Amino acid sequence: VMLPDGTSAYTRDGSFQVDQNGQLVTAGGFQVQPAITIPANALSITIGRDGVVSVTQQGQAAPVQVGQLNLTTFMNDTGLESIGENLYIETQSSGAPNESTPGL
Amino acid sequence: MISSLWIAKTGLDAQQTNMDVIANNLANVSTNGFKRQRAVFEDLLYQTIRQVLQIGTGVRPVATERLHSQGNLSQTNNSKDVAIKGQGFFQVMLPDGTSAYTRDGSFQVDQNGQLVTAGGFQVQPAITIPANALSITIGRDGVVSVTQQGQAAPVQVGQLNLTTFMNDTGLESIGENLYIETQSSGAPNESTPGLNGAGLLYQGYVETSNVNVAEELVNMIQVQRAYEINSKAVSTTDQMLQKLTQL
Amino acid sequence: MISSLWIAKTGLDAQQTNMDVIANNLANVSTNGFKRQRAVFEDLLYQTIRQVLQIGTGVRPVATERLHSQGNLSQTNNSKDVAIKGQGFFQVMLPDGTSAYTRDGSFQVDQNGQLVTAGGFQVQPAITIPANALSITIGRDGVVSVTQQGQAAPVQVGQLNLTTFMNDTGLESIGENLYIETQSSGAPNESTPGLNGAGLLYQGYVETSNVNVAEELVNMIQVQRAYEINSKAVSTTDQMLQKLTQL
Amino acid sequence: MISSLWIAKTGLDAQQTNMDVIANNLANVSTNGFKRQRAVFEDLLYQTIRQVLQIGTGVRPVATERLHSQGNLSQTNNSKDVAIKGQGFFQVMLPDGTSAYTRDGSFQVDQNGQLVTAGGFQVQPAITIPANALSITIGRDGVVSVTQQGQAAPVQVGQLNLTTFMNDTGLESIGENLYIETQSSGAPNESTPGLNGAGLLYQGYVETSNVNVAEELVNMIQVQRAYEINSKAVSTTDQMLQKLTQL
Repeated sequence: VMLPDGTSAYTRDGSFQVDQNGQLVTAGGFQVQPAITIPANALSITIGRDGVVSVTQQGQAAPVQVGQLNLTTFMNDTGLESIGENLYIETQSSGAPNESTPGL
Repeated sequence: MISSLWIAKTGLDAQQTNMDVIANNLANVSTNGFKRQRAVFEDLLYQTIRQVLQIGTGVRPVATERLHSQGNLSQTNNSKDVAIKGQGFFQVMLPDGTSAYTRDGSFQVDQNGQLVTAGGFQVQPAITIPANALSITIGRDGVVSVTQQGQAAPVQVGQLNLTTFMNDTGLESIGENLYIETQSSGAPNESTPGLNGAGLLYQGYVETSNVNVAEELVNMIQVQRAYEINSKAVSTTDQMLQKLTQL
Repeated sequence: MISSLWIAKTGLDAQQTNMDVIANNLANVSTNGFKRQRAVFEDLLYQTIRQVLQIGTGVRPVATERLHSQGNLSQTNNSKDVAIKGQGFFQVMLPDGTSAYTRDGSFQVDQNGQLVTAGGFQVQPAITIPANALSITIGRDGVVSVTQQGQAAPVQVGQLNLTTFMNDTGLESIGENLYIETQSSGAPNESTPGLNGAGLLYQGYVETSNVNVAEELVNMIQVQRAYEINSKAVSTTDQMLQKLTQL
Repeated sequence: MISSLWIAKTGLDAQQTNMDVIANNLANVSTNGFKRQRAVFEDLLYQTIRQVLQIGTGVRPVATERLHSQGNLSQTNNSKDVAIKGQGFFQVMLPDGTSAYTRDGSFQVDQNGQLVTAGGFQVQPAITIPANALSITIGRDGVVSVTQQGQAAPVQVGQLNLTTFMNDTGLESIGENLYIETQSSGAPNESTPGLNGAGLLYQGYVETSNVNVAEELVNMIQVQRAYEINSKAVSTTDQMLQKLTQL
């Protein structure tokens, strides 16, 4: 997820929101990486298991993939440090990041 | 919790309304020209979370739906009794000036010699009833061809047409087997009796209710049983409630 | 600790959701053409530490899974009642212009003489209903071969086909026993009734719910019992908690 | 601390007031022309600290809200019993000179031959009751067209109109199913019965309460259960209190 200063962030979170301007954020306004615009006519939110934000909009009877998300892996998560409200960023001992496809 | 609460609530009121519907649908035998109603249980919107992970809501009765069928009829043999073979509805004036519609076989005279029905409800169109009119030989299509004293002729003292509509479910019983034109009732058309869906005049007879009882007695029994099964569901819900408020 | 906490939590919500599922699955009797749902308890990923030293997680209900079976049916004997022997779904227009699908036996006329259902929901394809159409002799495959007044012929005033799909689990009840095509619903095909999985028109009748109650009453009893056993597990957990916070 | 104290307090008094509301709403069966009340739980102002970091307050019942629906009615067959089909309220004089409103089917005569109700509460407008008035043939719109001894005519010995208002929730029961005009009651209008929302006179009958019991019995059970759950919340609060005053 993107910190509002432009830097990235890492977590294990289950609470995400929308801003005023219809983007996908989390934790009360912390944007995701990659960013996803949230419409208003998107009635159901059918999320795929690997980032497929396949929502169904009003008048659109289809799981419209309005976003794709990958999962970042590292090499030594002991180097990752909690940087405020269960967030993490890449440090020296954290390992190398790799936003691979979820499930592998 | 609240889920089982509202689910038991809507099953309770659905079965209660079904019980009241069949209860009012069994007591209306010998109601003249009557068409009986019945509720239809139907769901509500379901709530899908993921492509299929749904929630599901609704057992609701939508409305009581009429059954426009000619019921039983009796051979009464009176000139003030007229049934209608088939369809076609009567047209009578309410005393406030408005019209009315029915399937009636009981019409009277007032003090002032007009043709009324149901104890003073005038017909449409109005007919004046004399006293020397000995026999009442009614034509099949409204020809009130009575024979007066000293007048050996079927003197047509009135002509009547039958009003037809487009959706009689929209017609509503407005008090003592009367009907008036509503929005969903259809467009009125007082066509000649015998055509455009209108029947003919059967002088001597009445129409009555289309109430089948033993089928709806089975419906009464099964709605009582489902009411008790909803009560069993409430009992299990409250047993979990009391065992968990023990916890 | 947190282990027993979340385990008691997921057993609690699994049994609660099961109770709500069977509770909503008992109140939906006399819902027309209805196919009932049921949840399936399933685990999650286990967590092996060494080749076999595992952890084990999950008791989760996945989703409520429909049972597409023809339930009970009643002999109603009305021309506005049509059941379907076997399979094949209706196709009716929602008033916003979209389509709808059902297994319905209750259709009406509007004010303006079109064929609608459920209190003003037009059919697909649309059919205009006259007033002089005396008898309604419906063919088995959509042939609305009514006979009008002065027209001694089964005048086909409408033709109807039946829509078939590929996975009716994807179809979702969208309000008062209606369905629309979804992603997992399959591809629609309004084939001729009587072929390609489509049934025929049984004029006079309705379909209803496939709700078996006494089996699901045993399911209600055992889900109440397992809810109480999960409550016993919570009681033992909190007894250890209070005896250890005494320690 | 004080947070859980007041929260448990307002949940306690909300559930207590709900219990008293449904308790008084179950004992009022056979109250004539009665419209039943119910409370509505509603929050208070929330307290946001930062754009969203709120506090949140309120579970309050606002007020008991009436349900102006025609309940059950009984066929009593007495000339001193008059029901009203539909709406429209009576107008009777309180003995201090003020007016009153009701839906009553029980009226009497005093010692001095006036028309009163409920054991001496005069009507509006007042009607003198003779002794030679043998039959009481009441018109549907206030026409007290009785027939006196030696007078073979429906002598109209009184005319009555029906008072309508604008918001009957503002009307308050002022003692033994009476009502008077309040601020929120609306503007009175004693229009002719049968028009402007007024019904007609059904001589022989009474109106009664719109009390549905089994639904409100489920409401009694669930309010008792939520009262016990609020008691469980108080128990956990005081357990933390005693374990921390141990600390």
